[PDB]
Amino acid sequence: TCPFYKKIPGTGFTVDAFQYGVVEGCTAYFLTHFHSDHYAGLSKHFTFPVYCSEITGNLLKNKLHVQEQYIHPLPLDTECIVNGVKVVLLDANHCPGAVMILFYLPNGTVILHTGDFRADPSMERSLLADQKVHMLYLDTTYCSPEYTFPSQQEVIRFAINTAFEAVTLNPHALVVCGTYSIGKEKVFLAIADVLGSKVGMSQEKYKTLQCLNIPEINSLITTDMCSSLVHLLPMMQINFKGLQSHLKKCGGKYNQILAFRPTGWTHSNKFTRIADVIPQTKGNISIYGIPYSEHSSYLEMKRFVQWLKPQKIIPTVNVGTWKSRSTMEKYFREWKLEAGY
Ligand code: NI
Repeated sequence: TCPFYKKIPGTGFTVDAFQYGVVEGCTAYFLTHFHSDHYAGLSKHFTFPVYCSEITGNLLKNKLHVQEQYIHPLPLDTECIVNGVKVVLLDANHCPGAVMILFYLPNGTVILHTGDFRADPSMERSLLADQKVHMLYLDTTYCSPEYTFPSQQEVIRFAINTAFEAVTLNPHALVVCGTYSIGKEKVFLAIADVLGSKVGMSQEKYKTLQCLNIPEINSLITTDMCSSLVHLLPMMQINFKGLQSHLKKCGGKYNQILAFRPTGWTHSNKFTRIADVIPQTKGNISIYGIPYSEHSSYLEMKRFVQWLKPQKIIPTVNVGTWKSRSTMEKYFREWKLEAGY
């Protein structure tokens, strides 16, 4: 049945709760972002209202074929009213169209649901700053001190340098980038831009990317694989057989692949700096696994919470095991003690 941590008390609302059937008491279903663990169960036959960002609404229409009468898109950073309750959508710094949700309850309680997010000090200057938050529903994916990762900017620098050097040395090398959901677009767009190429991809993926309000996107992506020296592939194909196979399909246009798998974390981060990352290589194929995270590091998360000072924290990730839960509660307490709330 729907877990408690997907229900907003004192409203008829749920968040990211589409795989339980009709939830008893729910009048409006919010969707934070277009990732399959969160939308799971939405389809063209869904007949209740769905409240979301404009980009997420483009995706439900065009990718899931949800009928339009049921899609309720809202602007960001704007006070809106849903079934009598003031709400605000905030940029989550996750994937395109991902939002955090502010609920202002009739009784005076204020609730922030982060969805999936990568905390950043820029959030400390939105509409969050203007009033107190009583309850925080927190994206705790990496809520343990071992999880340190570099800035997104440092990771893209590494990728752009590496790609530029490989193709300048061998103009017949192809760059391949793995993907399996929206998000991490800067990886493949930043590399394409340094090489003066478009990114070539499947028709399906191309459609997806046209949903995202990306400025100048027609100048950046294509379905013609021949014209382009950065290709996007299903992540599942980012290995030596999958890449040799793809190289065979290019018909002697290329003689080397450099591939990037943008992974979340990899325990190589507990020993190795970004400058000190190395590929797995076999013959004329090299694969780099790069720690491009769209979730908070442990330190980023801690700073955000110590700044916000919520009265109660409700974890939404890693809640399935008693040892995980108990470990997160002990950190929350350390954070509160350290800061005096
Ligand atoms: Ni996500």
